[PDB]
Amino acid sequence: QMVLAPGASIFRCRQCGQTISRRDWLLPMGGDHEHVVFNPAGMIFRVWCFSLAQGLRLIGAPSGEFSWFKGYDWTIALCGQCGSHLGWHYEGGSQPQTFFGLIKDRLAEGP
Ligand SMILES: O=C1CC[C@H](n2c3ccccc3c3ccccc32)C(=O)N1
Ligand SMILES: [Zn+2]
Repeated sequence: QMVLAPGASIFRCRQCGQTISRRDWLLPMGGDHEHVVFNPAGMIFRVWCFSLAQGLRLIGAPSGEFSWFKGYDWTIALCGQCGSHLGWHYEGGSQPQTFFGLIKDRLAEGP
């Protein structure tokens, strides 16, 4: 027997294994799921956009300050299990209304 199922379709927190998202939810915001972005202190992040995610904990009220995505406010997204910073939740825009910009290098891909 073999298991017949995708090998790299689920994204989990690299630190604790919490289920976070799926390859099926990758979202090409501005024509690419991948964005290389800088914050006000010059830190460069590599963000992957997903339409849906789970297992996160969103901290604080939304902010538009230095938002990387036009029309969206952001909230910090932690791993709800281990508290690792996994990226940001975006809300208040359109097509879609909400989505997640996740730090790709803090996720592990698997079956
Ligand atoms: O869309 C976004 C998400 C937040 C991000 N970002 C940081 C990301 C990491 C650490 C600090 C900050 C920070 C502080 C003030 C305003 C935005 C900030 C940013 O630039 N844009
Ligand atoms: Zn975690």
